[PDB]
Amino acid sequence: GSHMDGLYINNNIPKTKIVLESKPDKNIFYSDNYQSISQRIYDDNVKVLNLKTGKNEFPLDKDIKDYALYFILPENKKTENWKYLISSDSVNEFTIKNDSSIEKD
Amino acid sequence: GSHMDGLYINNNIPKTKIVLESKPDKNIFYSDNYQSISQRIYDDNVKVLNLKTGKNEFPLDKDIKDYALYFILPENKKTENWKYLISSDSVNEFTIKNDSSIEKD
Ligand SMILES: [Br-]
Ligand SMILES: [Br-]
Ligand SMILES: [Br-]
Ligand SMILES: [Br-]
Ligand SMILES: [Br-]
Ligand SMILES: [Br-]
Ligand SMILES: [Br-]
Ligand SMILES: [Br-]
Ligand SMILES: [Br-]
Ligand SMILES: [Br-]
Repeated sequence: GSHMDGLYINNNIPKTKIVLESKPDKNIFYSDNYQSISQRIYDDNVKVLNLKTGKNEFPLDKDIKDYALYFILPENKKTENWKYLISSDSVNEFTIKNDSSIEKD
Repeated sequence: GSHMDGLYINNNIPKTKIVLESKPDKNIFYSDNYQSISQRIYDDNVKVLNLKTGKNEFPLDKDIKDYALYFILPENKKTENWKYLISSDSVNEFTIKNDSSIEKD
């Protein structure tokens, strides 16, 4: 693809959300679950975003190198590969398939 | 003012957020606190939004009559008049003053 640095997500599953956290603490990231993240939602470096089905793009800040991206599938359901550390200096492309599995491309 | 139906918020306090919930249960609204709301953030009818300082507008859905609007001041601080039931069929105008008090106009 010809996308430039950024966050791009193709989504098949209605009602999915993402949580995006700038400057994550990596130790918290590795332990995090849906509940622990929810307790940070008021923090200035955290956003909760709806995904549309289809194509989505979300803005990253080039002055922030590192982000944590958490995929929140609906109905409190889990998939294996649901959390990622990503860079504003890379092209980050994801797909959520019909079976709720998540691929980073 | 000449605004049309909608949600309009003037904000003096950096890092304030709002939670907007379509079709609220009014009994939950009256008991809610910052923590109880955080536990609903993945629900399809809930959004957490950053406020900028200055003027803000957020979209309501005319097909949804009722919303709950919660103001989340930073540093886990409380102000008295922080939660509102609002209609998509009204002009809803709010100001967050420098002293963190909130006025509906
Ligand atoms: Br959203
Ligand atoms: Br769509
Ligand atoms: Br798609
Ligand atoms: Br799993
Ligand atoms: Br997966
Ligand atoms: Br936001
Ligand atoms: Br501003
Ligand atoms: Br203002
Ligand atoms: Br109070
Ligand atoms: Br107040």
